[PDB]
Order: sequence, then structure tokens, then C-alpha cells
Amino acid sequence: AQYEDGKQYTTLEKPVAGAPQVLEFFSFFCPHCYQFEEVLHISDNVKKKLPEGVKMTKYHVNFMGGDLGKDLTQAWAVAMALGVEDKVTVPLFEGVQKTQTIRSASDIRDVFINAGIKGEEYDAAWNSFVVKSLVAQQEKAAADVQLRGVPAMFVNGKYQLNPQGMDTSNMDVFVQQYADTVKYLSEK
Repeated sequence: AQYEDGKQYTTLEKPVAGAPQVLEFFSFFCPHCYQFEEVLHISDNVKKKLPEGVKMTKYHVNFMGGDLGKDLTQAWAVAMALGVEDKVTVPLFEGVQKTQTIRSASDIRDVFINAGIKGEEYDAAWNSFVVKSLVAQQEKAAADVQLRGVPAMFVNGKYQLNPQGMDTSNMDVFVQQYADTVKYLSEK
């Protein structure tokens, strides 16, 4: 066929019931994730081609960057609870990977403050049980597909994107191929 198991995607041996439609995993320590966000705008180009009535979910993972990696998973829960994902994503990536000015939870917090989230609102969120279970959701979703690598995208808890098998001579062509693949899997 034109789309084949094991080529633009792989199938989960052990499917995950009730999973979000389009589920994406990343880490602010993950270099391809930086590319995916900053250079390729993957999430965004996927959305533009997805049917709608379709929700997109994006979660942070713990297995990179040790103690800071976890701080970052909790910060992303904060960002989700407050709905400020689109104001912190870029400065978090660049603070971890470009400028290397993020070294502690306090530095993560500074990014939110500079993006205009209020100190008190951030600290309340950070410490809230609504952020605790949000952290729990992220870990559970990662657990459910036994995740050892990012970036990763899963469709309907059944199919996992396989970017290794898409041409990378042209970045635009890669993105379209990637997004079209998600759409195809979405309709499967």
C-alpha cells in the first residue's frame, strides 16, 4: 500500500482504551522536540489537517533531565491548568536548550512570570491538587504506551507515528508527510 505498518507508523501490540485522539509526548530537554516546536511546527500543521471534532493533547515526560525533567512535567501541568501553553513553550525550550538559563524550579517559574502569569497565581497552581492529578494524567498516559522515546505521537491509542521513515531532505515535505500520516491514521 502507500501507508504501511512499520513504515510511516507502527502499531501497538497492546492498544490503549479511552486514549486521547491525537496524543503527543515531548520533553523540553529533547532536541528533536525543539525542532518539532520551533522549526517544523508539527503540532500546528497536524491540527490544520485534522478533521474536526478532534481534540489534540500534548504531554511532558519525566525520563529526560532527571530532577529538572520532573519539575518541567509539573510546570507543564501548570501551563495546562492555566491555559498558557502558547506563552511558555518557546521560552522554556530556549531556556533549557539555547541559553541554558534554566537550572532550577525557580528559573522555570521566572519564565512564567516574564510571560505575565502572576506570581501568586503560579505558586497556587504549582501547589494545587488540580496540578497533582494533571501530573498524574501525563505520567499515566506515558506509562500506558510504555514510552522510552520522544518526540512521540499516538493516534487513538493504537498507532504510533514513525518519523524515521519519512524523507528529511526537505523540512516542509517532512511536515506534510507527517501531518497527512496523522490524518490517514485518524480516519482508519
